[PDB]
Amino acid sequence: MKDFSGAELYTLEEYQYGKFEARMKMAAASGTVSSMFLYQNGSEIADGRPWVEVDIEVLGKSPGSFQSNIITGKAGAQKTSEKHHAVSPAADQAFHTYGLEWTPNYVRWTVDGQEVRKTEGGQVSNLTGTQGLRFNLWSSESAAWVGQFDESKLPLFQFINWVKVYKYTPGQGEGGSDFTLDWTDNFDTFDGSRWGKGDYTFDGNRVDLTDKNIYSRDGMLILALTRKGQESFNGQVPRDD
Ligand SMILES: [Ca+2]
Ligand SMILES: [Ca+2]
Ligand SMILES: [Ca+2]
Ligand SMILES: [Ca+2]
Ligand SMILES: [Ca+2]
Ligand SMILES: [Ca+2]
Repeated sequence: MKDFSGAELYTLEEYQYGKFEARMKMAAASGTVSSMFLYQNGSEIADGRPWVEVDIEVLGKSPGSFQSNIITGKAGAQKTSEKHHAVSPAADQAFHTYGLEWTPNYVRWTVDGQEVRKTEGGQVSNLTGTQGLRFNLWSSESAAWVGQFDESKLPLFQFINWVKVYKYTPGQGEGGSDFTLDWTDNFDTFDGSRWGKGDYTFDGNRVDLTDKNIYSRDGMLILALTRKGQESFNGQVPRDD
């Protein structure tokens, strides 16, 4: 029913702890949100269950940084911890490898292997259960957060070159480390046994996440943000040199 079309790529499976890395070139225009996040599906339901989510969100008005967040508490009463981190070159101008490391003890955010944030204890202790890995591209109705939405900048595209997912195996990883690679995806194709395409929306989101805006071209998974009725991708995928 909404007038804009966004997209979401999500793992069908959820995991308890792990290390997640994605090689991406984000999308950005005033009013947009381009993300990588861990999400306990169902957190949005206000039936008393806990909210469990860890985010990496590039806010459209500020492509030179991304906002990190941990959402706990419960629907209607979220507990948050927004912080901002510089990305250079800008997130929408080059590929970067974004990483999330989630253990019982801490959550670490990395960009090209460098730590930009590590939260220990506190909210992390409430990230119980499982979370799936997701990526989406949409626009928020909160102008103070993402900027007034500039429709003239559409269409926008977020490119994912590859993903790595590691199992949390404390003390049992390569050389006595804490993680063991589980699977990787180079996105030469859309693997439907591993991923799903989002078809939903939520209050505060001006767009409908639709499977129409997920494309697979030349080694990459593309998420698109377009006006409704103009869902398409015909250009070239950027190079990751
Ligand atoms: Ca409508
Ligand atoms: Ca607790
Ligand atoms: Ca506008
Ligand atoms: Ca495996
Ligand atoms: Ca779907
Ligand atoms: Ca690729």
